[PDB]
Amino acid sequence: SAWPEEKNYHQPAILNSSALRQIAEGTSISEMWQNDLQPLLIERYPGSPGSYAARQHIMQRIQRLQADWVLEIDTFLSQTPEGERSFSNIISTLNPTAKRHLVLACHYDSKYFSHWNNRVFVGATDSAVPCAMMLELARALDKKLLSLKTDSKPDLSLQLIFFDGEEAFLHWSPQDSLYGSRHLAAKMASTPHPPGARGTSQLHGMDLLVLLDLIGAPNPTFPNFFPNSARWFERLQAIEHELHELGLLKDHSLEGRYFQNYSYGGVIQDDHIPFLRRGVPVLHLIPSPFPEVWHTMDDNEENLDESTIDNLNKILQVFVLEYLHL
Ligand SMILES: Cn1cnnc1C1CCN(c2ncccc2-c2ccc(F)nc2)CC1
Ligand SMILES: [Co+2]
Repeated sequence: SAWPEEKNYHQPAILNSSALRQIAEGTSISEMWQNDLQPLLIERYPGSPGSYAARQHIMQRIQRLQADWVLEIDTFLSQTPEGERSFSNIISTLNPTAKRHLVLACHYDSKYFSHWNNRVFVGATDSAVPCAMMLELARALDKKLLSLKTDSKPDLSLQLIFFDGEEAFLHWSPQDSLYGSRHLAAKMASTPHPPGARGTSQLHGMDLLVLLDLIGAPNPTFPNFFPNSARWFERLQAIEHELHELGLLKDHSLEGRYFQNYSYGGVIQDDHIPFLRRGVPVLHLIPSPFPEVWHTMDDNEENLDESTIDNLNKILQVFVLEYLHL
């Protein structure tokens, strides 16, 4: 069976003008700010009070949606620099037994830092905002998504991952990093899918991994990293332009735009690595450069850009709708 190949040929359903208008009007940046983003701007390294609440906040937010979301906690112990630690990835699937899933993901953990001048690192852009935008997407699209509960469709739904312990504890290295991802990846790699199949694993299931990281500084530039996924990048470029055209953005210029058609110099380590090395198509939505306030106490809410997150919300939402033909 050649269904793992279905993703290679899969095409989008290009929304038309008024559709795009209606998506734009559908997402409230401020609803998100207050309810999605704000609660997560807390110290939330693994095992911390913040961790448990962060995790509880996310499931609270999803559980309140009507689309038949299936939540699931990948909790595991692993050795670390600071000694043994419990990690818990949050997965959220619509239609889990569907062969194919588009997958959005980020990291809910934050990096550890000593309380330099009674200040606390909350990792705004890194990646509380990614988390919020995902949860906003989940909301903004509830009605539309609820239809994926019902002959004439590809066997494809949506999945959200929120990886834990992405961040390094001490020195970033193969073994002090990507704790959450490394584990789930290996688990998926060996979990048969669909249940009772020969050969094909849950990783065959991931049509595409869309990984949001370090998002919320103004004027981010995303490079196109992956050739094997460069066509979806192009859709993102198109959608950005389209909405700009219809004037459905706020404070945006084509000269100062987000998705640039250039490649990237080095190779960026993130949650996608364990997936990508197993031949998942990845779409790495991480800005190059990173925000100024990267791994600083300045990575705070004072320093996010309201308009930038909102615009991206609009872009990412259209992308996903088109990807799912909704
Ligand atoms: C993806 N992400 C989110 N927050 N920080 C990151 C990256 C992870 C990969 N990075 C590294 N790559 C190679 C060697 C070291 C690092 C690194 C990671 C964390 C840190 F504090 N300092 C360096 C840069 C920061
Ligand atoms: Co970081």
